[PDB]
Amino acid sequence: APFHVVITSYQLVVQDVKYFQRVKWQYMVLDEAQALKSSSSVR
DNA sequence: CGCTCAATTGGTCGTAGACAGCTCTAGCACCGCTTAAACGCACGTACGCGCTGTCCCCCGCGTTTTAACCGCCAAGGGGATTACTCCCTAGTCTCCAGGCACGTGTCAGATAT
Repeated sequence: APFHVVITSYQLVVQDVKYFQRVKWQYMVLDEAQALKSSSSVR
């Protein structure tokens, strides 16, 4: 891949997923993952 | 009375902006197909208030010759243009900052599975 690691936040990712899925990743890093505690969330 | 001169209108180079074919997505009302409502085209059937020539005087018109006026002649002097002089605010673009909308929040206290 031409550029390696991308830095993001949950408010962007829940809208931008359609763009991010245009590129594959080897590994996912998910920081303060308690942001995902609600399975009811759109996030 | 047709030149020389001081300036554009128009021509060639430039450079990146503003198109229009992708390159698909995926949301949706268009197209297909029966179902079903009710009135459109059909249409008698009542009988008419536009037009056809009598009788009689009204309005428009031609003619006439005054005399006001528009088209025109030239000049009058002050205010719009052509151009220089200088002062500011229109646009750039910036960061600040806040209303509308979306979303997680959460857990409470009002309602029901």
